[PDB]
Amino acid sequence: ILGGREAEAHARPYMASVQLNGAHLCGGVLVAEQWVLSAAHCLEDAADGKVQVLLGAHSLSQPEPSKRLYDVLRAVPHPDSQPDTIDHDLLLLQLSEKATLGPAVRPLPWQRVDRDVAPGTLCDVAGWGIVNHAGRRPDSLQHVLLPVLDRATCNRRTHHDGAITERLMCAESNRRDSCKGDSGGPLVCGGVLEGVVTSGSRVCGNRKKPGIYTRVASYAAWIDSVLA
Ligand SMILES: O=C(NCc1ccccc1)Nc1ccccc1C(=O)O
Repeated sequence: ILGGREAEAHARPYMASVQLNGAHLCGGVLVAEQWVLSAAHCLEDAADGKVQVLLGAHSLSQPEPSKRLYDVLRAVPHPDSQPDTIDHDLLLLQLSEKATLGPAVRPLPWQRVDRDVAPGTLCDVAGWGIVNHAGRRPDSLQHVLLPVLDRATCNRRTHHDGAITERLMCAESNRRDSCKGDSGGPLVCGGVLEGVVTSGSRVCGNRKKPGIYTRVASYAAWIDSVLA
């Protein structure tokens, strides 16, 4: 997260770190007792690798009573996802067992009504992704508030130009933005999950290249089907 601030410890009980061979890779969001939602491209790079999900965490490295590492029973990438498209970029991880719920570990309700978040709405994005332009990695969860940027605008030419479908939403990236390593994590507006940070490569913190977030309401049948 660029241009943000350290998050209040455990104030986002839904926040997950998706890890590969013991290291943070991508964010993710606890959406049911046994299921974490993240981005598919994060795990394109993976089959030779143990995937785990850290819940209840603020620090990546220090112990905390609430902090618990869960093995993964199943990774389920969206069926229409492909390398080199930003579209359908979601992944569901089934935890090995139901997460132990408490004040620090709780699922986030997510948007099921397929209507865009109004332009200018301030939404919150959190992650353990890079915090500057050098590539520095924080130990502790960071977060930033970003205004949603209308789709009509996001499709303009010196922007993202053509790609942004009805299943994607955009937010401003003017010095405050999500970046590499924040992919898969939550964009939350009025306390509901609205988007998941996309995992394509892109520059961070440049006003001319807005953040892209996959709209979870667009995918509500698929998410229901997987959990069922
Ligand atoms: O390499 C990644 N994380 C490494 C990291 C850890 C901590 C901070 C910063 C970076 N993640 C990805 C892997 C494949 C495709 C997309 C992404 C992605 O994050 O968009």
